[PDB]
Amino acid sequence: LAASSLFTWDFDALDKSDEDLTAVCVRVFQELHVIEQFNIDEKKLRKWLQKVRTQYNKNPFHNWRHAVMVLHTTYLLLTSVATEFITEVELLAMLIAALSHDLDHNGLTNAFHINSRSELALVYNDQSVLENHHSHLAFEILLEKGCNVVENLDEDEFKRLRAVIINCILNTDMATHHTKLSKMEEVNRLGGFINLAENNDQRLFVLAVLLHTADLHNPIKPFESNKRWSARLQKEFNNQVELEAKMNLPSLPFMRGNDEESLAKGEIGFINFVVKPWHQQLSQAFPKLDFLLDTIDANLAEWKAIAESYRQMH
Ligand SMILES: [Mg+2]
Ligand SMILES: [Zn+2]
Repeated sequence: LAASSLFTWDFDALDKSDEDLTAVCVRVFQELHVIEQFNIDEKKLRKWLQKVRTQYNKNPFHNWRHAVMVLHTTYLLLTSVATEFITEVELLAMLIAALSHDLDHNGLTNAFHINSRSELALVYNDQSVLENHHSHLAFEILLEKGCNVVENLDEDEFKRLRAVIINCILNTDMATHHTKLSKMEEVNRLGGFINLAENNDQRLFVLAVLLHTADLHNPIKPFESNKRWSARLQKEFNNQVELEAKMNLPSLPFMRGNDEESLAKGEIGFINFVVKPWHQQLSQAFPKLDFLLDTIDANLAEWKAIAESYRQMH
């Protein structure tokens, strides 16, 4: 399949088999030339892709297909916006970070770990509990001898690659969303990003911004994809509500809704207060991405129509 046919904005891993998903991940490494750049052993790349997939759990949303969605979307974002400042090391780092960013997720939020006083919350002092666990596991898999995709990087390259993987995964925590939004507003106020290839700190910030954008792939896909994934996330929220009840823990109110009306109500709130203001800042810094505002508006209108037919049939 041609690259411009596989690498489009309508891709959804939901409709693919495990065999095809492994193939899609390989193609992403092929097209970005990171294999020949760092002499990646394809036996270790295939073993790493296998251990990452099996290290994901079978949740409705936070599963291996979500990780492939994030990688594929990250491929599109970097290809469209970052090809003229991202380094070869950072490009490989973003591939490992996208695929590993939700390793061992169990469908439970950080708040669950903090409220339940879980082992993970104790180890990580309630700070970005899930994301710290994902990143830690990412290197435990990556640094097994038979999976060392980055075995040929020298000392300084691996230090940069590791710092990029850590920072990007940690910044998928929604608790740092508004931190990155405020920095993004300040960047757009003085004209946008300049000399990104000279500024390793701000370029790393851009990468974190892009991985976070790719993580929120539901409102920027066709509405059929948006609906299926959002409903799978809603199932995780309702599942956590049930578990929190059995444990006699407090539950957040928006996780209790379990029908189509409350699903549309919630996604309209998520788009209007998280995704759309985010992509309005992203589009200013990167005008090549403002076509996603049209996808977000299209899905928003489609969600508003559903919530309208429920207002009517009172
Ligand atoms: Mg996550
Ligand atoms: Zn994620």
